[PDB]
Amino acid sequence: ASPFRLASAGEISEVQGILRTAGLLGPEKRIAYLGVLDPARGAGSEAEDRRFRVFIHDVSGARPQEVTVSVTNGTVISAVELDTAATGELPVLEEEFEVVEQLLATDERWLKALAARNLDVSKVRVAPLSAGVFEYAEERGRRILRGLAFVQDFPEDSAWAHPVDGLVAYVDVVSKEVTRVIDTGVFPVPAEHGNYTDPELTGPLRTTQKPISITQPEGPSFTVTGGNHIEWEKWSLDVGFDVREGVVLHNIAFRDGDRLRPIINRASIAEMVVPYGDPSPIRSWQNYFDTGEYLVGQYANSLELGCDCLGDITYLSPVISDAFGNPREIRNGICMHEEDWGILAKHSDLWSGINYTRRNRRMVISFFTTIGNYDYGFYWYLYLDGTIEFEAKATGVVFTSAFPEGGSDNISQLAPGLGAPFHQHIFSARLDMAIDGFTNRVEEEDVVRQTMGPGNERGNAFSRKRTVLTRESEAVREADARTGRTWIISNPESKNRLNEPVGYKLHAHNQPTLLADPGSSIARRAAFATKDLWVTRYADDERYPTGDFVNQHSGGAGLPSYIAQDRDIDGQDIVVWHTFGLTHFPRVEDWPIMPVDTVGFKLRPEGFFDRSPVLDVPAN
Amino acid sequence: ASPFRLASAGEISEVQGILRTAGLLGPEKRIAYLGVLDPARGAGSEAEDRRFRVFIHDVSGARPQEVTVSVTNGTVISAVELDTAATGELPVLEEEFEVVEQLLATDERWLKALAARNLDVSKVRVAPLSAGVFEYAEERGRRILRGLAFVQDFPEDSAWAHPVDGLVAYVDVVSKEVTRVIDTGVFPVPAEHGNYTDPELTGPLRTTQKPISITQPEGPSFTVTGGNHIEWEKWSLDVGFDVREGVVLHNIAFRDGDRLRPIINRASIAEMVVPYGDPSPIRSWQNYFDTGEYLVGQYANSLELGCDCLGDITYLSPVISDAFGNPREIRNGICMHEEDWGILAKHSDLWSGINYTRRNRRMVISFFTTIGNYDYGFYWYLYLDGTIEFEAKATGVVFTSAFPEGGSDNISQLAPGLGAPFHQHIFSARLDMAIDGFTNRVEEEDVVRQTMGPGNERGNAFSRKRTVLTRESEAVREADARTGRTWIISNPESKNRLNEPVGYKLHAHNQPTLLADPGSSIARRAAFATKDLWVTRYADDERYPTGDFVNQHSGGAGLPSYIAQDRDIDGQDIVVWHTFGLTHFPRVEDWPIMPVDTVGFKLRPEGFFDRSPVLDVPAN
Ligand SMILES: [Cu+2]
Ligand SMILES: [Cu+2]
Repeated sequence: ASPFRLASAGEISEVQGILRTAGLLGPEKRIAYLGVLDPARGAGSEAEDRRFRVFIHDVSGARPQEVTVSVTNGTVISAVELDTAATGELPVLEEEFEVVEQLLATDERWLKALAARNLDVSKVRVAPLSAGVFEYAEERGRRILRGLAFVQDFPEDSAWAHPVDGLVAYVDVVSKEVTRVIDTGVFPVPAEHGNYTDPELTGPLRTTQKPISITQPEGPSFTVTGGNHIEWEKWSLDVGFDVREGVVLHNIAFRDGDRLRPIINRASIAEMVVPYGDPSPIRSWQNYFDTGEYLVGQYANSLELGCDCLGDITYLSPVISDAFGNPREIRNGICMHEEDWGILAKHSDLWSGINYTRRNRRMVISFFTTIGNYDYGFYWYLYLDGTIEFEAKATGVVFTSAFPEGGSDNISQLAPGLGAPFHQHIFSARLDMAIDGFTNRVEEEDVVRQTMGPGNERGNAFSRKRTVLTRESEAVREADARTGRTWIISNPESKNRLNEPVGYKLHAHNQPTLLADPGSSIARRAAFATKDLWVTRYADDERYPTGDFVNQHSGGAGLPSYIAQDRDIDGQDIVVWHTFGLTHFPRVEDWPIMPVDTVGFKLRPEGFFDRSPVLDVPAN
Repeated sequence: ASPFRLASAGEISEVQGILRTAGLLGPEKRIAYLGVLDPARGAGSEAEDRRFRVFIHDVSGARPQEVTVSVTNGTVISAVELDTAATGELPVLEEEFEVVEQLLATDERWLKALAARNLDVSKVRVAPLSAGVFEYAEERGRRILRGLAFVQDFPEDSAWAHPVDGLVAYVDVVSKEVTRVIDTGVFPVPAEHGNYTDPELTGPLRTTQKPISITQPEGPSFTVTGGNHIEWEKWSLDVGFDVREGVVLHNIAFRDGDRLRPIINRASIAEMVVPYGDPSPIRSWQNYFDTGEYLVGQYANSLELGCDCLGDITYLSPVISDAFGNPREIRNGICMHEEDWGILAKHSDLWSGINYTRRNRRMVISFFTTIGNYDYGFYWYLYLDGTIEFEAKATGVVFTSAFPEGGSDNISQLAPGLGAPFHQHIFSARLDMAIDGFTNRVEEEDVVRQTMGPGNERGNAFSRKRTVLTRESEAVREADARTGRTWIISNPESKNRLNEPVGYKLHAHNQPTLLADPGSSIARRAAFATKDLWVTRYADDERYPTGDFVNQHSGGAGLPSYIAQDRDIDGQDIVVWHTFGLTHFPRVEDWPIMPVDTVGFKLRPEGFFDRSPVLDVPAN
């Protein structure tokens, strides 16, 4: 019944009928994206109208089309032919992951390049990599993919251990032809294998690890209704899933006494880019928008109990569309469970003689995706004390290259002759705020040091200052760890018992933002990544910080365009976009398969409640 | 057996006996500090020589003394009379905690101040607060404690809810004299109670929390030998305990193949200070060095199973000395256990068809202490991948004051008329490094952005630079989050298989450091807290960043003095001192009992291993 329920296989099937029927799904068509649109602002909109947005591709060459369909009425709301050169190409299709290798196979320039290196074409894997936008005017309006080669000695071999440097190719997936092949020279192909399941490399497996059993004899403390509505320790939300964004949280609210109080209307990772900092022409064009270009949701893994998610786990198997419009279920793609989180509050009082201790817990909603060599875990956490947190876990196999003789200032050595180009993993969390309602404002809070003198004779005083962001033109902020800079989202119309506007404080990890030169193509296409925080006025069509069609888009799209409307955000329906990421200088320890590293952010209540919201937790 | 074993009851009793025989522990004497000393560098000794250091206070007013005894040989190694006005007073005695209230109870000035506020003296508790060093000439050379009042309505009432602002008294705890009583005017004493166990405030307790059972069927994976020697998943270390520093980690090493490789010789929290930022004369002198002045270890709580420490826990019960030299055991004062830590590594490869997933775990060594209103948990973690991490958890009841009628720039309002002065909790981690041995050096590593142009035509390049700190004079460093600054400790004489010096990288949280004006008393007394990292050359007598005697001691000792020696630290036995802390602007959510907030740091291997050290970890 809920307008926020997950998409059912039946809804996907219907969309499919509409399209084909309207002559939109011919054998030359392929669904590049399909997802359900969220309900529109306003409760008066009684009786929901389930609508789905779709991006249609064409293997022949016909212009792609953005189509919106209504499943509640089985009709086509709109259908627009797209001029990709203007608004960007459609997301990469999984069925294209092989085309790059299959095309270069019959190309003489490539075969010549392989022959010179003595490499068997049957053993050469080619990664399907986003092209970006550079000095190649020919690529304008064309659907291109570049290819870097890796050698796979046998079917179970890890090709990443054998990168073929000094060589790169560009290909047109639609016209099925190789536009260019570049060979800057021969580099030795790293010989050592990186097969982490090979007893010769792993050595004798440990027998020292004793089991750790996590169980809930009485079942979980959270209830799941309507298929995806979660209720846990006063929290209330809907777990959604999009093929592009992945897990999306809707209507996060907290039951404070006798009232459900909203906090965040929608939270998601709206984009994630991996820019590389190797100036070599072979990879200098390398920037992967795992979310915008590849769609991380479609590659979500099926999580195995006891291996991926331990304890009492409640799963969700989201359904998505395949390239032809058929519904495909992602079995156990979302894990939901609660876990112990140490001490919550504790005090042994010297005067009252009372000794008090309480345990903390966190609700976990997660998924794990795979994009080529990378694997990312996306985790959302809800704590007893009202804290909301997001954590990304990066693992997988590092993208490799050859390690230059004489060293490198932009590549690190992992093994003999094997290198790993420096790069970053930058995320954008889109937080459609709703602190006690939609009337919100953001304030930048800095710690303020004070000078010794009148009114501060001992020079011990320190304070803080808050600056309201009133217009979008002044809502692009940078971090300042030195002054403990944070951002508070409050509701000027809703006050706590102390007559202070209720709010939530966003705590960033303050990691470095986009490092590329300001005039680079990536600085333009991933402008959101150059600043830590953006605040915009909510708009139904502003979904991603990079725009709807990221692939091969010239730039300036997304946030830079939105912010240009310079709209009022002081006590309005606003959205916070927080940029955060990891800057990776690969270590030897990252090879052959890297240990998880993490990054994220959290928001804690700031005068939201009238006192601690966990005084009613039992001693257990 | 091991020279790093915990002190035994017998050893403490022997120290007492030795001191008595030497005529240094008469009935007027009191032990303010007593701890075992670490063995001297190099096997300069044939057998073991357990030495203990003691600070002897004299209640009759005689000069205190610092003594070192060899319990092994039953001798006094050194004994020196202390001139406290010059080198500092001894740490506060637990037996002096009640003296402040008792003395003021019959003081005419104090009684008059209480009468003006219609407060019954029998219900007024007085907190025994360290005095620091300010403009009161008569305090120099005298053992002084300052007192702030809080009303307790009944035996089990939380006094912190009823602060008596506008009043402070100074007391000489030795001569039993009230030196000063300052009354700046009456303030309304907050009326609301802060009793978090009162049903009227907590409301009906939750019945929604289902149990989480954490057990280990075959017992833990770690072993304990020699009472405190731990061996877990290739890690090796000795867990010590000191009444001042609390838990101290000794000889942290990792078994890499057949060789036991040291990483850190000694790790501890060498100091922790709580500076307040309220310019009111009633609290502007407040700076609590919980470690240096109060000795946090002395107040470690006895941890209840399934409450403070969940799962299969192994406890250590350290023994310390009481005021008379008699051994006192802190039952179950240290918890040790291993806990699951999600995914360690994961990758689903598109070309090999191999799906790989491995889980992480961490060894936990912790204790929890209480000092007045505060309660802190100190946690050390050891991960499978080689990471070492420290985490401090701050909870308890916030220190209160009245909330001024017209608001305040240095105090937050928690309840009607109840305020909480701004303050910081700043820690100092002393890491006596030994990366693959004692020949170490520290480099400061910053990310380096590059300009678009020749050699970087696309402007995507980014690098990093490392600056070796060669002399102590150039080793006082500050954080730079924006540039991703970290510090690497390496061994220039020990290289990995790629011919690179092995090392570990310190990742700080980059929280604000000491905010006080540089000319303040606290800025000199806690000079260490003004900078994020300090590197010194090892010395037996350089143990605390604030020196041996912090109580009522001005500047003149500690890191600033040690650094003046400007010793060579480029490939020598060095010590890293990392400053990190929380800047607390109390929220309403922090009242009546505050939820845990955290801060810490970690060190990850950086080319220490020749490849991932967790390839030998089994499936489950
Ligand atoms: Cu990376
Ligand atoms: Cu605090």
